Amino acid sequence: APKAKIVLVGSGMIGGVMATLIVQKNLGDVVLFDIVKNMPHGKALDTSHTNVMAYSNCKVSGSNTYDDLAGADVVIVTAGFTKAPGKSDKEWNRDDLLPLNNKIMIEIGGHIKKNCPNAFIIVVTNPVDVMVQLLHQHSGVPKNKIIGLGGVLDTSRLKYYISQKLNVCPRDVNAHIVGAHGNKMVLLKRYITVGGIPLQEFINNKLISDAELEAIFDRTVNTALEIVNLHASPYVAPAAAIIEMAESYLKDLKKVLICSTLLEGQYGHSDIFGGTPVVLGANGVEQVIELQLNSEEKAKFDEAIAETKRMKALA
Amino acid sequence: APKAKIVLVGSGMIGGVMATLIVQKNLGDVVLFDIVKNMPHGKALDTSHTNVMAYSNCKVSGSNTYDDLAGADVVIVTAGFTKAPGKSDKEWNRDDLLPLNNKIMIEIGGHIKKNCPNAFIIVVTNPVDVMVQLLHQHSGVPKNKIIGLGGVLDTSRLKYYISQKLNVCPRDVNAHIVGAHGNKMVLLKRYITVGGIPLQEFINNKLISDAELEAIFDRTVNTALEIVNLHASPYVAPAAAIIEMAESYLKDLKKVLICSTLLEGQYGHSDIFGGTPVVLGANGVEQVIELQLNSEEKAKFDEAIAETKRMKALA
Amino acid sequence: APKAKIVLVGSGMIGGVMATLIVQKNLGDVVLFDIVKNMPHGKALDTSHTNVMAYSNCKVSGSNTYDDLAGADVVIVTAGFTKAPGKSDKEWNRDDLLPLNNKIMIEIGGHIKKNCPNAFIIVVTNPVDVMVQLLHQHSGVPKNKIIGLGGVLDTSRLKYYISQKLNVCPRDVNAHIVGAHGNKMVLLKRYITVGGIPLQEFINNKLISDAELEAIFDRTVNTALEIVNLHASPYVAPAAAIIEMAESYLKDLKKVLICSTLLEGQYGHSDIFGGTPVVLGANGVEQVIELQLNSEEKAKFDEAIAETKRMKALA
Amino acid sequence: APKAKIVLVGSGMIGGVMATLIVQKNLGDVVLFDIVKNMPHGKALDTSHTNVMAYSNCKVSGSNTYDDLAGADVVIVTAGFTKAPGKSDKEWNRDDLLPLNNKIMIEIGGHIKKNCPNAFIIVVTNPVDVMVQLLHQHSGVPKNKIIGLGGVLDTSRLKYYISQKLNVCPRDVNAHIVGAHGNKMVLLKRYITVGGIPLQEFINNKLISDAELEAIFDRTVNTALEIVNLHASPYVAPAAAIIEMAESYLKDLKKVLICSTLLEGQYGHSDIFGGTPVVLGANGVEQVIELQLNSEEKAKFDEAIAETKRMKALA
Ligand SMILES: NC(=O)c1ccc[n+]([C@@H]2O[C@H](COP(=O)([O-])OP(=O)(O)OC[C@H]3O[C@@H](n4cnc5c(N)ncnc54)[C@H](O)[C@@H]3O)[C@@H](O)[C@H]2O)c1
Ligand SMILES: NC(=O)c1ccc[n+]([C@@H]2O[C@H](COP(=O)([O-])OP(=O)(O)OC[C@H]3O[C@@H](n4cnc5c(N)ncnc54)[C@H](O)[C@@H]3O)[C@@H](O)[C@H]2O)c1
Ligand SMILES: NC(=O)c1ccc[n+]([C@@H]2O[C@H](COP(=O)([O-])OP(=O)(O)OC[C@H]3O[C@@H](n4cnc5c(N)ncnc54)[C@H](O)[C@@H]3O)[C@@H](O)[C@H]2O)c1
Ligand SMILES: NC(=O)c1ccc[n+]([C@@H]2O[C@H](COP(=O)([O-])OP(=O)(O)OC[C@H]3O[C@@H](n4cnc5c(N)ncnc54)[C@H](O)[C@@H]3O)[C@@H](O)[C@H]2O)c1
Ligand SMILES: O=C(O)c1nonc1O
Ligand SMILES: O=C(O)c1nonc1O
Ligand SMILES: O=C(O)c1nonc1O
Ligand SMILES: O=C(O)c1nonc1O
Repeated sequence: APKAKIVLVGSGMIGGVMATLIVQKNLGDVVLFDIVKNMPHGKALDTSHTNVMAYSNCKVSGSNTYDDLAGADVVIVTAGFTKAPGKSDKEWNRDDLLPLNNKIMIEIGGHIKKNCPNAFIIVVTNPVDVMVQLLHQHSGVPKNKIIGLGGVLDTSRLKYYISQKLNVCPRDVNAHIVGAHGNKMVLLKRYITVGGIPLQEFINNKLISDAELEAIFDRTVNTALEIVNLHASPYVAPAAAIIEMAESYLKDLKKVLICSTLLEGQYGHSDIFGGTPVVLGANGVEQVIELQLNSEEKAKFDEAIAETKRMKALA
Repeated sequence: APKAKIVLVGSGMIGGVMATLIVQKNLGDVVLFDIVKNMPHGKALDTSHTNVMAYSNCKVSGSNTYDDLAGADVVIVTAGFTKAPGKSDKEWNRDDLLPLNNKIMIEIGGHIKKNCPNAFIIVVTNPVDVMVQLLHQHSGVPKNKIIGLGGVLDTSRLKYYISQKLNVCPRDVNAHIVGAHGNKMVLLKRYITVGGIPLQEFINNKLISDAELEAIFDRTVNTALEIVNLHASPYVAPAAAIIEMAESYLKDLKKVLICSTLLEGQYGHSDIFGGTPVVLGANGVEQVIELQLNSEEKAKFDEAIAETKRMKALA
Repeated sequence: APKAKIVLVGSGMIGGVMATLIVQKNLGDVVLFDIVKNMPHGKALDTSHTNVMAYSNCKVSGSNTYDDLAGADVVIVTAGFTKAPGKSDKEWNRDDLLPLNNKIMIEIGGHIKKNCPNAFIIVVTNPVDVMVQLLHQHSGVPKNKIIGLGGVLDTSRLKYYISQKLNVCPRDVNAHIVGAHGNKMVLLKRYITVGGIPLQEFINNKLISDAELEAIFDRTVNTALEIVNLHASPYVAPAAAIIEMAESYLKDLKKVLICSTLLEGQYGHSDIFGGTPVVLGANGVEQVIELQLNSEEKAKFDEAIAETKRMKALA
Repeated sequence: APKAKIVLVGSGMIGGVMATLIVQKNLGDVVLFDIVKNMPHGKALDTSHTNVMAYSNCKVSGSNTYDDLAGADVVIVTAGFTKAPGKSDKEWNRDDLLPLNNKIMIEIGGHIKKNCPNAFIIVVTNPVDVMVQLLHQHSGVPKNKIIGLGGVLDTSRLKYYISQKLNVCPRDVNAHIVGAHGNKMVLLKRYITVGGIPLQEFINNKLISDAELEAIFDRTVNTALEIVNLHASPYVAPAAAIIEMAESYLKDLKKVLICSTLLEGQYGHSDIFGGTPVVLGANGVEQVIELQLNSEEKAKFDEAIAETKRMKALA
């Protein structure tokens, strides 16, 4: 009333799962946009039939035309490369995507600025904390209207792994991973809870040990790499994380979700994007929540931001 | 496969909303049992038509026959009185329901023992922490197969009121209320989080004050009384809370939910039921979680348990 | 984005279930408006806590102030009486509500016209086919922006009863009941299908007989009366039916649903509202579907419309 | 209670979407089984994190070990090839998969017979009407416990395409495609309805023409081929169709769904599987519904069955 229009700029692995999930949730009409010919139209057609099974009413169309951005309510950018040519799976590193994806963000930004300057933008393309700011600069959208995917996805892993050990509902585990979405992501041990209870209580009771948690932290940081070596650059959980973010905006849920956002003094940082809990509602980023990090946590935060800053200089 | 059978022992205000919600969620076949003639059959018929609108397939039948408990997978007991004769709305107090409801629990217990000794039992009838133990004693069911409603409902209020001030998704507020479901319920300030973050951070930032929280605590404790004076003994939120509990069992969700359960040393208490976080899954109460309360919190816990113990002696 | 505002004009039995269902489905903010003091505020408070259990974010407020209609996206009118003074349950007849409810519709219409002339209106108050036109005349809203509840509720019953005999998913039974919501409702045997198959195939196969169907027709027509005599004027299924209608509008589902709507030549009738399949989407009544009734079916349709016309003359 | 175990025999494109959808719907624990090393473990890990975003509690594990079939409640077989070596996309034809997939079905059948003879089996591998019977013969399961995917998927397309022209909710279009899932699929014009109304009424009203319908029929038959040429062998809608079938079984929904099933005299055919509406509930295929086809429709049905019979002789 009228349905939201959601344009998926990039119709690859993540784009595909996102279109499926949007139809499942009847969230809005979908455009699968890509530079590749024919492919988005085929995925769109396939996906469109699921309206019947899903009891939904969302158009799904493929596109190779940038002007289809006009009318967009939400734009999700996954366009770009997943690996650098010449690198082995073992050497996969998000940083190496920088020179491959930077020009793509600039190009998409110009099209967003012209066609849908009032759209809410979610950036996924890596290295995401660099790409999101690049897209902000070139699209001209307000700071409350653009975020990057990171924390929802990283914490989904941490939360899940802990829930498996403790035999509780995965959603009942809460956790914060901040700073940047990459190898220096900051896993905040102090901010983990289980059913709202400090994880330390479960550690005291020998239900999960400090050593076990350390292994889970390492597993979390290395999850993307693990999946890349077993199969491919992850796409199912990324897609679900993105749609959770988009849905909070579309339905004014006001969920607290960790995303990459413009910092203006939080954690002592300005002029850069970094991962922190934000509240997402109808007005976009409605609140930026600054964790009251201790000195040691801040030092880790600084190390994460330093990586983003280093690559921004290279971009 | 085969559908669960859920018997609602008591088909009054809460029974009615529970049957509606069960059909909405397609959770299982429903029996609305009551001592009142005709009424449960009418509510059952009305509710049964919603299968069409809900895309569900749950039978809803009315009953005046205790043997319909046979085959029950889940039994929810709301049977009893909501107010004591002669009391004004202003003087409403759960304790006064004790002499009115005790015999009803004993009678229902015998029927459960005979007909569905393997059913999972949820007790709602007040005073609930007393009634749940009474029903445990008379039904003979295992300690992991019977709980009382309290904490999910009490915290729903605390969580909601805080979410309204902070402008966040209500589910993103987590909170613990323990001990007993009554005027001595223990509201644990230290165990409140918002998006997994300690509420104290929001207090430090002047987003919500200590005084505001105190008023919200008082409002929470007095919510039932407030609604009784405006309208009636609450039933919509109680129903939703109960169904959240029942659903966790039925679908093996392993949610952490605060319920009245048999204590065997937790908090220094045994031989009595009290409200504490538990994990509910296919095996019933799969874990009893003992909060590592400080000395002052424990003193409040003791005061709550003392009320249950006092009335148990009167029952 | 921004959330829809749904004003429930009338906060009685149907109003209450509607508020519960709106929160379950996170459809929009809710105002429970009534002339009765205190009651709507109590129901609103009770219902509001279910946001936690439902993972929703809908405000629920009570009101005694007509100006709260301002900003309404959807207005659902249930205000009025359910029985006439002096009538026994056995003599319950919707027609007798005419003199009791007519003035209420006129009053509400004026408030709608002043405060929310662009709102989509659903009329429930009986006799509904008369009341809906009355409200149309006094609210001044466009013909595509006001409908009356009838067919979704009447067919829910017919569909359900058949599904019980045939042991199929209730939603897989489709059926049409047209003309008016009252004792002359037209049950169109020819337009019944099961899994899209003509019911006649199942009759040919002796899975359900003509006599059985006749009994189901009588049961359907008399369902309200049956429930009134067992318990109360039905409210759970009415509520669900209404919310299915409101949801189709809000989410632009374009569902085909039988509702009371302004006829402009369909079935040979103009200047009156009658029950017929319509398509409900973001533009309100997007299509009025005229069944190609045979001569005998039309005669039944005419008899139904004649009752509406008779009472319109009495109103 | 306890959760269902769903084993996906084949973890390729359809397997992946099915695992995603199972977690979204919290339907049961999932095993992604494949002969390919590492791949299923990576997809399983990726998918498992979505439990957090989905509020679900389903294990997702990868496997290369046939014995993981033990304990299966539902087995979905997609194992096999999607195209024949040497064929161009333009020449794609399901029949050419026969010699590639027959041995795979025999092998899987033996493992099912040994490990989970009581599981409900859904066969997807093409040519499906041949493969499903092959799997029936080798698994030894009862006729009511094995079906093949076809009609739900084929009609999803027909229903959707019509809904796009008529501007109605796609689920409100009902349609039957029977016989076999291949180029001779039988599209039954007479059994199409829109909101339960015969499509002929909409044709009479010039809302959709006979010529338009003919083009939609051709488009439906050729949809797989169209998508193969634009992108790949379809997987999103197939997955959704399969999960709709599996869910009806798991939750005892009793939905009427067109699937390939053992014929024992229906349509004049025995000793072969063919597509027809069936009712799926807790007892598996609870009813086989025989459409009362006219002579001309039957001739088309016979042509479809003849293709299955021809390839069965070649298998
Ligand atoms: N932020 C995160 O947490 C996170 C998580 C996973 C993935 N990633 C990143 O997301 C990106 C997408 O991953 P994927 O798995 O979907 O990759 P993919 O290769 O399957 O899809 C990317 C698509 O982008 C398309 N593309 C290239 N240029 C384009 C342009 N100008 N406009 C539109 N489309 C264009 C490609 O043709 C391709 O189809 C990668 O950069 C990956 O590193 C980020
Ligand atoms: N634990 C909690 O958090 C909580 C919350 C709200 C309500 N309550 C309590 O729940 C109970 C029910 O509340 P309600 O609003 O549904 O009240 P209600 O009066 O609407 O319904 C109670 C029903 O119990 C029936 N009944 C009496 N004896 C019975 C028997 N032997 N077997 C079956 N039914 C019998 C009555 O006829 C009545 O229909 C009350 O005791 C109330 O105090 C507890
Ligand atoms: N169309 C249908 O299929 C259908 C189905 C069921 C009910 N009904 C009708 O719906 C109406 C409501 O039924 P219910 O069960 O909710 O009855 P109810 O008596 O529980 O509630 C009606 C409410 O309207 C209120 N009211 C009276 N005047 C008002 C005004 N000016 N503004 C706001 N509120 C006002 C009353 O105080 C009461 O709370 C009845 O007329 C009934 O016959 C119609
Ligand atoms: N019935 C239908 O309506 C319908 C619809 C679409 C697809 N299909 C068929 O479904 C099948 C699967 O399609 P897809 O898109 O998922 O193909 P896919 O190639 O992506 O996946 C098939 C998987 O089967 C695996 N496999 C091979 N032998 C195996 C074995 N012995 N055990 C377990 N796994 C084995 C392969 O390694 C591969 O991962 C194809 O035959 C296709 O024609 C049928
Ligand atoms: O973390 C991930 O899943 C990821 N996968 O590819 N790029 C990423 O950032
Ligand atoms: O807390 C409540 O809602 C309540 N209402 O009636 N009894 C109770 O315990
Ligand atoms: O049909 C009904 O349910 C009904 N109940 O009260 N009035 C009505 O129209
Ligand atoms: O119909 C289909 O989608 C299909 N795709 O690949 N094989 C099939 O049968």
